[PDB]
Amino acid sequence: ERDCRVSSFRVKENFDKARFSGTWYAMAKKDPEGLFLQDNIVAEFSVDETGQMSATAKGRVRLLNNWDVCADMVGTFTDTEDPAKFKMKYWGVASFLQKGNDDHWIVDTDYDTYAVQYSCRLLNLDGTCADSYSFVFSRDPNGLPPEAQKIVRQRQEELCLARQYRLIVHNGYC
Ligand SMILES: CCCCCCCCCCCCCCCC(=O)O
Ligand SMILES: [Cl-]
Ligand SMILES: [Cl-]
Repeated sequence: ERDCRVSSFRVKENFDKARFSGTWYAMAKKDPEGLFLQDNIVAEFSVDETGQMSATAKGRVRLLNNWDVCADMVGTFTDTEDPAKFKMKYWGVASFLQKGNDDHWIVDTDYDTYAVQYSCRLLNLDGTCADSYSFVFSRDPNGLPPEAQKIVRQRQEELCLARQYRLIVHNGYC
């Protein structure tokens, strides 16, 4: 009976790009089809004077045949009418790395502790998402405090994803 229509999902009110800048460690991920970033995922968010948000990311990716590489990715965000919803153009510093353009929603954050991100790449005909991914980010690479963990779990459930996350390990591979 819970609403899993993407159009129903709440996102961060009055999202503040400047407060969001800096280092975010991925603690958990819900994978999309043909997943790219595997683990050791660390993102760096910036804003320029124009107010344009951008980011970089490091992480182990596993090209099939069991070949691991540390991908180095770049993203630039185009604003929409909702301050928490963006279009993210992304590519790798190496051109053979995956490129594309995904929706990028900041579903919730408190800026200094946790963030929950969401992207629906493709809708179902009933408004639910056919192909989604989601990152949970922490400022501390050792994980979230209990109060933040509990908030995040609630958001995960609201996105209809709470059963579908896996933990992201950080072991200095990159
Ligand atoms: C959304 C993650 C951090 C945002 C920074 C964007 C920098 C480019 C990272 C590309 C993410 C594309 C891969 C996401 C889906 C996946 O990993 O399977
Ligand atoms: Cl709990
Ligand atoms: Cl669960």
